[PDB]
Amino acid sequence: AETKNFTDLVEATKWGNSLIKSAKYSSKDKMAIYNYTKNSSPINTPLRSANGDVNKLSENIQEQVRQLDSTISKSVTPDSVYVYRLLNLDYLSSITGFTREDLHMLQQTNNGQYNEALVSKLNNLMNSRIYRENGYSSTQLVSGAALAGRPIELKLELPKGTKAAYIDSKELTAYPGQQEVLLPRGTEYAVGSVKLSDNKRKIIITAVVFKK
Ligand SMILES: NC(=O)c1ccc[n+]([C@@H]2O[C@H](COP(=O)([O-])OP(=O)(O)OC[C@H]3O[C@@H](n4cnc5c(N)ncnc54)[C@H](O)[C@@H]3O)[C@@H](O)[C@H]2O)c1
Repeated sequence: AETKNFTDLVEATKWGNSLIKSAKYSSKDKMAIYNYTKNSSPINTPLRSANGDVNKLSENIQEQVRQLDSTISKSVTPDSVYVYRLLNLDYLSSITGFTREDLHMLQQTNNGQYNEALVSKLNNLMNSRIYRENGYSSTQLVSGAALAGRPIELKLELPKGTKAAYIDSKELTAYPGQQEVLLPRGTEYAVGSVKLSDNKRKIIITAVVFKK
C-alpha cells in the first residue's frame, strides 16, 4: 500500500481510531495525553531548554516525560502517512543562515503571499538537513483541522510502523477536532524541500521522519 494523505475528516478519524484501539490506553495513559494537550509548556519548554536531555529536568517533569514517552510508544502507524505541523514564523529563528532581516522582510507579505526569493533561500538553507524537535511534536492528520491560519506548514512523511499517538478523542484531548497525532519527543526529520503553497499564502516544508 502507498502513503496516506488525509483530506477527509471521517476517513482520518477511522484511521486514527485504529491506532487508539491498538494502543489499549490505561487511565494513566489517558491522563498523560490529556494533561499534555491542555498544559504542555511545563514539559516541552524545559525539554527544549536542555535538548532532549531529560536528566537535567526536575524530578516531577522527568516522571511525566518517561510516562508520556511510554504512552506514545504504545501505538505505531499502520501505513506510511503524512501529518502536518502548523507553525508560526518564529520557528525559522532556529535555521542557520536566515538572518534577522530575512525574517523581517519575510513577514512583509504581498496580500498574504510570501516572498518567493526568501523561500528559495530557506530551501537552500534547509534542504537535505536533519532537524530534531526536542519537545514532543503536535501534528494534525488533516492539514487545517487546527490553527489553519499559521504561516508555515511542516509536511512530515511518517514511515510505516513508527511510534505515533492519534489522540483526537474526547477523553484524550482538551481540544477535540484537531485530528492530532502526537509524535515522540526528539523526532528527527530530513527536509526534502521548502516551497510556497499552491496559493503562495503558506510556506511548505516537506520532510521525511526517521522511524522511531
Ligand atoms: N501545531 C499543530 O499543528 C497542532 C496540531 C495538533 C494540535 N494543536 C494543539 O496546539 C497546542 C500547541 O501546539 P503548538 O504547535 O503551538 O506547540 P509548539 O510547542 O510547537 O509551540 C512552539 C511555537 O514556537 C514555534 N516553534 C515550534 N518548534 C520550534 C523549535 N524547535 N524552535 C523554535 N521555535 C519553534 C512555533 O511557531 C510554535 O507556534 C497543543 O495543545 C496541541 O494539542 C496544534
